[PDB]
Amino acid sequence: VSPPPPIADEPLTVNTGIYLIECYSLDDKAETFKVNAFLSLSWKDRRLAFDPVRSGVRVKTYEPEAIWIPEIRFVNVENARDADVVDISVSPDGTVQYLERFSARVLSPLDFRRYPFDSQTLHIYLIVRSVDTRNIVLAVDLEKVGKNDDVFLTGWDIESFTAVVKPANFALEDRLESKLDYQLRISRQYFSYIPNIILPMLFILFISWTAFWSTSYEANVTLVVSTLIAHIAFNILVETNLPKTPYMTYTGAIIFMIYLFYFVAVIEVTVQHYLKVESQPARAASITRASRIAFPVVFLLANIILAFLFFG
Amino acid sequence: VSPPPPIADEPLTVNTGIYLIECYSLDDKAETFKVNAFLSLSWKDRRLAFDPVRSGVRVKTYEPEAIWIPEIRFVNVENARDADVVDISVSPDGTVQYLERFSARVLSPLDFRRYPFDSQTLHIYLIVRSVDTRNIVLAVDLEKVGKNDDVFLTGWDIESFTAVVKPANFALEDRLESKLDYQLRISRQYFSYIPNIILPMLFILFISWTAFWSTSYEANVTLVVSTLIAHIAFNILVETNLPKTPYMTYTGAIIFMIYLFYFVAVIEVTVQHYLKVESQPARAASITRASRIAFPVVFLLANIILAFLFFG
Amino acid sequence: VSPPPPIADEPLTVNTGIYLIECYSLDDKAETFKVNAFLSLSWKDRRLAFDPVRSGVRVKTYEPEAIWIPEIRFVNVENARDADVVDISVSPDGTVQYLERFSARVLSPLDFRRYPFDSQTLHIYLIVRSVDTRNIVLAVDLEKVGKNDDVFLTGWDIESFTAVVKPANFALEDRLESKLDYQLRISRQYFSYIPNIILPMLFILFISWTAFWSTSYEANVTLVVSTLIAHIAFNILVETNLPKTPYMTYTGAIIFMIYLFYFVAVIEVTVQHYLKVESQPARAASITRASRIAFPVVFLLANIILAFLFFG
Amino acid sequence: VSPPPPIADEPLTVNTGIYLIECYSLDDKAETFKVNAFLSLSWKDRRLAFDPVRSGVRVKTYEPEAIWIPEIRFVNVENARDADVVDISVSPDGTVQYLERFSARVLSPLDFRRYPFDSQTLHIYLIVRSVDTRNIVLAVDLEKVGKNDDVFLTGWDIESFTAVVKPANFALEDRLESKLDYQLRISRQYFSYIPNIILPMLFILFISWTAFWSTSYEANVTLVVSTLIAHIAFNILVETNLPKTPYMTYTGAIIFMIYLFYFVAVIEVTVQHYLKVESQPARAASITRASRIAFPVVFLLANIILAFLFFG
Amino acid sequence: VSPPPPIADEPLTVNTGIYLIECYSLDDKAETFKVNAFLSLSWKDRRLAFDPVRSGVRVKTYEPEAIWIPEIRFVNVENARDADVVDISVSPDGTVQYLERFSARVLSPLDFRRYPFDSQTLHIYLIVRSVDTRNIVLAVDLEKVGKNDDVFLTGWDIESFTAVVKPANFALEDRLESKLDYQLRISRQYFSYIPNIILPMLFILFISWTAFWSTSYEANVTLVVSTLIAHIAFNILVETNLPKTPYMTYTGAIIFMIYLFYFVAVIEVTVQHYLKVESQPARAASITRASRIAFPVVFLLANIILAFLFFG
Ligand SMILES: [Cl-]
Ligand SMILES: [Cl-]
Ligand SMILES: [Cl-]
Repeated sequence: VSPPPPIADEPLTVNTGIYLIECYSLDDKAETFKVNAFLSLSWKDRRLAFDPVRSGVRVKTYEPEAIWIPEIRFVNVENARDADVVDISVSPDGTVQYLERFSARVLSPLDFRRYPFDSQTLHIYLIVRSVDTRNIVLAVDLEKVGKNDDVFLTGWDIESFTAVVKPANFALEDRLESKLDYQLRISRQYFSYIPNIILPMLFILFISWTAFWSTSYEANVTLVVSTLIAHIAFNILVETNLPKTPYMTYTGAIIFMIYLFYFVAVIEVTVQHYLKVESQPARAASITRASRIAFPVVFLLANIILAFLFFG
Repeated sequence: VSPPPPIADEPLTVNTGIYLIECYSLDDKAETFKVNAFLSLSWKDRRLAFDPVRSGVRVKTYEPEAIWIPEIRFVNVENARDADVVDISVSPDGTVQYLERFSARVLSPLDFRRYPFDSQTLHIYLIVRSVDTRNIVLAVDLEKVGKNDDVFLTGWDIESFTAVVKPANFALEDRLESKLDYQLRISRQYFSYIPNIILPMLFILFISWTAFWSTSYEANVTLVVSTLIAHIAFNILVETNLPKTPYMTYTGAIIFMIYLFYFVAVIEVTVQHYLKVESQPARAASITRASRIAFPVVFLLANIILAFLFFG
Repeated sequence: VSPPPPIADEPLTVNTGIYLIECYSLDDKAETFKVNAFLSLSWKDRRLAFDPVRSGVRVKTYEPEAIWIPEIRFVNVENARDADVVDISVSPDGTVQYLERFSARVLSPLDFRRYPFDSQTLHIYLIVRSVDTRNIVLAVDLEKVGKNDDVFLTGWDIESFTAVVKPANFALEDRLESKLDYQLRISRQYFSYIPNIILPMLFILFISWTAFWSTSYEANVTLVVSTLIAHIAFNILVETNLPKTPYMTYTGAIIFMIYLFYFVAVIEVTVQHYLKVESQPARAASITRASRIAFPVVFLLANIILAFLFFG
Repeated sequence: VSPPPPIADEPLTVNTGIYLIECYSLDDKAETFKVNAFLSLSWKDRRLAFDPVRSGVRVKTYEPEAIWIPEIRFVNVENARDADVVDISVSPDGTVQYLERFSARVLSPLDFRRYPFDSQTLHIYLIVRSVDTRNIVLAVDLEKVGKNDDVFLTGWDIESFTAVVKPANFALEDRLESKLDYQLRISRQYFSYIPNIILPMLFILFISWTAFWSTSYEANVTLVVSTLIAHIAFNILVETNLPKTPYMTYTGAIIFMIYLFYFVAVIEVTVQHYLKVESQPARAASITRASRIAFPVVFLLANIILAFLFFG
Repeated sequence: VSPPPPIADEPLTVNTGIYLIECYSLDDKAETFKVNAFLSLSWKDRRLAFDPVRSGVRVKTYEPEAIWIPEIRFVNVENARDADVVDISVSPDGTVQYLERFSARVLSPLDFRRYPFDSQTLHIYLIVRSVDTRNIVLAVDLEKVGKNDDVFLTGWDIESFTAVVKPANFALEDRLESKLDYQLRISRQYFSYIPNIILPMLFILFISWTAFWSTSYEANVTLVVSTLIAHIAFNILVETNLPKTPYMTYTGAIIFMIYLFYFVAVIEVTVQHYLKVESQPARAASITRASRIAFPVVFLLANIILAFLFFG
């Protein structure tokens, strides 16, 4: 009904804590995920002190109405959280214990520079706005922060869930506010990507490379163009999931390199046929024999260079 | 309004029960399903005891307000359930009968190691938190647990719906809680998968294999590469439904094996043509006649080995 | 406020009636549909009688939440209906007149054994739970059941909308309930399926068959395999709309028959080429001449047999 | 409050009017579309003098819970509209003015015959609730009805916005005595559809038709069959724009005719090759020379006939 | 409570201000985006004037229902905003400071011409309800308006966020002529588009154009038609991210020109083969040498003309 008046000027410290229950629906395109957890609060209020001997009880229970509760809201959320108070208890000295279960959808950017083998950090921000009669700051209760063992994200491994102890005090709208930061660290499960994506593309490229052992123009044209169509289909399948980014990713570079290799192979086949028609088989044979070794070596060198550029 | 005081130290026992009406919308990728069922509660409150002879009634009817109802919550739900109270009846001795109907969306992990022929178990968890003056524990009333005869799931067969009698008692947030487990066991209907997926792939593979009785290079290239394109299309269609898993499944292994077989067939065709160009027809004929027998036997052996590995 | 007391022991009879307005969003995959209709009720309450000569000039109209209203619920609904009362009135003798409007999503199983030419029946259930002091049973008012001339589904033909007069009673949750059944009978409009699906498949099959008049191996391979690819694409397009069933459907049987025919055609072409290359042209010519007539007659006989099996 | 008392047996002529603001999200699969528009009811309330003092010439401003607002309902809506009152200004003379913004999802039939060149109409039905006072009849005020002239509905250009007074077609037990019908004429901008769809198919068809100037049977087969595959792929591409319509359409008829023409072209190629290999080159030359003129003329005549059939 | 009387004859000036917090969910079909921001208002009054003689420098926090607060509504929002009144403070001089956090989705038109390199402007319109007692003048406080500099609108980079004053220009207006316009300017990030789309199309087109250096009719036909199929597949890939735009676009014009070029190439190949068969190799060689130069130059000139036409 009214914030607790201070002694002279001291700030009011609120101890927080989040305990995860469920996290799910991590969207790569929209960069959002859904959470379901607890929220714990604690502060000091001398107006609610009591005598245990005379009252005969050691703990009091209050309804959320007719009692002062600080307004704490999240920053990076789509809407207000769906809250329902669980318990409120008061110690004889005046300490208030608060508990609540909520659910919300959080906004957090992602980095896809190493998309198949990347790790991400997810942030949840809590903020409290100071009242004009009292300054309020936040604190972290490390004993009440954690997660259940049944929590799971489909396709991700959860590593740690911590909080930054130092709040960030800044002045906004002619008022001072404090902000905490909870970080959830995850890594992507990349096992399924290898046999489903990587190896078939290598097989198709190797199949297309068999045009350097034949001298029939029509068969080479058929092989190369059909393998190109298959590559286009696989590119459609791959890009159906990865969103557009303003920077260069590993997978996009690999795909562009494959396209360039297909173009160069078509050029080589055309040159060989054109030379063969002119009754100059020696040059065509030399070019074909050179290309047979040239293509895989350059492919492996380029792959090594890209792997060092993006991961080293 | 206030929990019933204990006699000396006995905990409060609450008897539960869930009766299924409708279960539907099982999503494989999201690993969720929706429910619609009854919830029943019963406990003892001596403060509401009366004498049935004088009062003229054997059962008193109360509203949800002005009576203490324990807080029962589901653990693995995305949002708090939508429920409406049906009836509350009070026995003369003090036993309270409670009933409601709810609907909720449940999160449950799934196992896809035998995806076409797999069986799943779905879990529903009920929890209760102890108040500062009384401890509450849960119990199972076997006479009020069951499912309707009209319950159906699209694509699944429902086998049983039971509950583990023994609850789990543990401490969370400096309070004691009790949790129950309700298990729904289902198995997938795999009839539609055979003629829609399995047989056409075998037919396409045999059409690909038919190229060992020919000697024209262009025809062999056309057959093998076009069958590869058809296999790619079928693989994309299949993968559009099965989600990504951190382990290896049966279908993925089969698909990878088919890709490997196609690659080996392309290699064999190229080798035969190259040998025939160099004026060594006998070696090409021997290789072709050997491959004619080699391919199906190896395919059958690999299928048997995989079947034993995944199901035995 | 309270159920009317019985005279000696008789139950209470409530007569209902549903007037349809809109039915739409009939989904084959989810087996659900949305409805939009009115609802009318009536019952006898001797505690509300009055004398029209003196109590007032006439009878008037009132607002909701004014009189004891029986609570009726739908059984097969995903969520509780969204309603809004529109009118209510009382009779001089004591009987009460009630009305409202609702909208709900209904779950109902479907049968696809004759998918192109199938007819379905949709069920809607109303139930009432008896209170401990009075028994309530449901009745059908035939004069208030019907559908608007503006009721229409997209692609379906509505035939009738009746209600089974006889209710079904059973003891559920230690109480007696009465249930009513409303049946909506519809039929599918199959004309659009002929030129969109059926005829292109026949044209492609005939194009595949046209290869029995040529002796060039490469041309036959091209024709047959490319037509197979086209069939695969068309089949994917078709199957992207028909859900999986534990039984066999007409369309699936036809598609599997088409696949088998393609396999046999490939085998015949390979056999003809193999016989031709071994200096036995007469046998290949005889086989081709026989197949020219063999294929269409077998196709027609198989189609007739399937048509008799699935509709006889 | 209470509705105005009767004075001189004059019916309350509630003059309605809909001021469109936003029409958007036209969904065709369910015949649903949202509308964000204004409203204005201008009934006469002279008797309930709202401070007609001359010195109080200022227009009296009221809140929703200040005066009697008539209760009107929509018939073809999903759920109740979101009534957001803007302002209720009443002049001291007695004339009232009302303004609100509502959002609703409207069920209106959509006809997709003549799909590229269709002019659709949208219907909104209003009904007012009866009151204890004299009969309430809905009336149309031409100054109130209008639109913002800044509609963001892309793909359509709005012709006009009018209204027609009609009776109801429901259970008319001296109720539903006035149902207003509003009509929103719209037309589809068809210019982009020509380059987006029509011309590429004609180019593909002509590419197929180039085979009548060639003699190579393999080249003709490759041309026609690969052109058919391209046509199927382009149909797949087209299907993403059109809605799912279970009835005959001009575009579908065009597609079917294109399939038929492909079939006839394949037949002609086969006949030409058969005659040429049976050594009657004169007849083959005559047929292939006649086809060059026969095909385009028949195609154009069929197009003209179909256009006349489908456009009166 | 009522607005302060115009004793000083001063129309009430209410300085506004919006501070963006989160912007997300930009939609290209419904033309809708969601926002989270602060609504800061600062008007003046004569009542609630205090003196620091006794109370000192004391900020007086009042209740949302105790004092008068002006009513402000958005013009182009789907539903009303979700208000969370944060703080109300009154200065002894009479200045009243009001703050609120809201969430709402905004309707704003989009122009998708010059699609890969386009810019957009998002508009928010604020209006204030008028009262008879005194006028309300809306101003802009340049210190309150701003953004969080950490907005994660994916796919775009934000340029600026300012405001201006415009008249309402509404046909139903009475006294609202002080609307405000908040303009958010964004630009699409087009870097990934080049390697993802543009270069593969050029490679495919050049592979198609390699057919002017050959004389094999079958090889030329295979090259051109397979390249056309690949182009159709790549158009299918491109259509996934392209908005469904019912008017002309730069990308659409480019794609149409590509189709036209494919058609012309097919015609040229047919002409060359016809001349070679009719024994005019000089003319055939002249045409095939001219085409090698003609095609790229005409393509570049058409690209330049189209770019000038679409980009001023
Ligand atoms: Cl919040
Ligand atoms: Cl719950
Ligand atoms: Cl209900």
